Amino acid sequence: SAGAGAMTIVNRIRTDVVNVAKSFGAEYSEAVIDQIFQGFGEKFTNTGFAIRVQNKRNQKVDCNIRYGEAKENCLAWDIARESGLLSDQGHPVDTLIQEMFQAIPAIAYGADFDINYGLVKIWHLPKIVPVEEAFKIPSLPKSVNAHIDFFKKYHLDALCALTVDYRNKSTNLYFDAHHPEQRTTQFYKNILQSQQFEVPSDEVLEILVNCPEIAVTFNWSSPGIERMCFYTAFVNRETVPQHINPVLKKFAQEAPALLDNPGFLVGWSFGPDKGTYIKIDVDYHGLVVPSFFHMHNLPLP
Ligand SMILES: CC(C)=CCSP(=O)(O)OP(=O)(O)O
Repeated sequence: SAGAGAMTIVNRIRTDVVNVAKSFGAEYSEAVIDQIFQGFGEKFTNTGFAIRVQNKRNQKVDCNIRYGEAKENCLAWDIARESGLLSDQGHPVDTLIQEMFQAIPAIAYGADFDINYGLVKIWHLPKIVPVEEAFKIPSLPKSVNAHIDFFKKYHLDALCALTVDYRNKSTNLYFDAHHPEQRTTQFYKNILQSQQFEVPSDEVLEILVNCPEIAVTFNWSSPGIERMCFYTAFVNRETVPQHINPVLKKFAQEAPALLDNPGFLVGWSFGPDKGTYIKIDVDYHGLVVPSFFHMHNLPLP
């Protein structure tokens, strides 16, 4: 029963994470997994936890695990620091999450882990605030401020989260996609073509019009948007658009959850052409999807 029968919730989680990774051919490191769970296993059992797979072009599927909780302080940072998961790089990322929590009150935070790497991100979730609140933050890439006109033009006025990617050396600003123009396929064409990104099929455009959340990625090495992502939730296995892509089908049908019918969150990423790929998270305990609708002032579907 090393991995079966009666077991703690945390051990069930670990076993499920490894099974997913093996099934999708994701790489992982046993030492990294152990290191993550020593620090964070208890959080994973009691809060909004998700397992993600994503399929970047010309590489293996990546398997991530992640959680969030409604605490005002960035509890992940002290945990990751003591676990040895978060070393200073001599870089703006090093102080960025601390600056985010200083500059804007959080109502929640989270952390994200690639099981082949360690801690990849920490999230800051304020209440929805004007995007200009982010310009207070010292270490934000200069590109962010430079996109003020872009944000206004595409109704990216309502900031709903921030993140720091320690691995990629980037930061995402997340927006509440409230504006009725964001219910039209033309919006998505236009925002993508504004950055010279790949425009997806009409089929996919028709899915994007339900997107409540738009992420925009910025970095310190270039003046432009690195990639953007449109997030859409589905309240059960069957409603995921399994026909769009085999990873969506397989994950929807096979992803483990401790709850008997989980929902999913799908991110549709686009970049130059790479940055164009799909991310899918299983709502392992069933907390994440309701919370996603609630945070965007949407009734649950
Ligand atoms: C759970 C929600 C609504 C957003 C999470 S941010 P993310 O993991 O998709 O960020 P990246 O893929 O690292 O850009």
